[PDB]
Amino acid sequence: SMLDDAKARLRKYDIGGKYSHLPYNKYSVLLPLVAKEGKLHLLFTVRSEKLRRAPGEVCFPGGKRDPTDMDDAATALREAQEEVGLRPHQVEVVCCLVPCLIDTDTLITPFVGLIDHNFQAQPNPAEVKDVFLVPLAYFLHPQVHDQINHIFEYTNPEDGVTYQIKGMTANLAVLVAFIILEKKPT
Ligand SMILES: O=C(Cc1ccc(F)cc1F)Nc1cccnc1
Ligand SMILES: O=C(Cc1ccc(F)cc1F)Nc1cccnc1
Repeated sequence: SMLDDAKARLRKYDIGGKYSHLPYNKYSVLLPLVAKEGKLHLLFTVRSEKLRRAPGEVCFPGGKRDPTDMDDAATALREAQEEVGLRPHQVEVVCCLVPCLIDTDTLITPFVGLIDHNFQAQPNPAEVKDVFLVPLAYFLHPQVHDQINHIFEYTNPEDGVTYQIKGMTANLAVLVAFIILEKKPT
């Protein structure tokens, strides 16, 4: 099946807890996969304009590890719940992808999660201005704009709204699309 095939592909790239004890400032993100209309999608947030870091930017749910978290996956799930109302029973964490090093002292660990089909996002407006889906296949043929760094522009056909996706968030989206969609019979 589509979902069994996606999880099987993802597991091959799982680094697990290999880098998780290193003494960094630690953040986790959840890359949330949603199956709709017979295709996989990624769920993104638009950060509230109120926030200190990166107001109004597109990013995956996530945040800084805190002492309550049993592990890095728990960080991702806790933050996703706070930001978009995703409950732990509504997500199956499939793997941990390559972590992202930033600022010399920070490690961001991405987890891919399969999201229940009955989840409906409840954006927490103190943190999130918007939540939207992009089909995973978009990231194989994105609409690229150079600002010199590459920015993806995605227009939602349901409403005509255009979102800009860039940086780590864009990079991770492409990685997940490659992992799941490469080398597939039609
Ligand atoms: O903050 C994140 C994830 C993240 C992205 C880059 C980063 F460097 C660290 C991180 F935790 N996600 C979020 C937070 C608040 C509202 N909507 C999304
Ligand atoms: O789908 C959306 C936003 C949206 C809803 C209708 C629409 F017409 C356009 C849109 F961008 N959000 C979401 C939330 C939870 C799970 N899966 C998708």
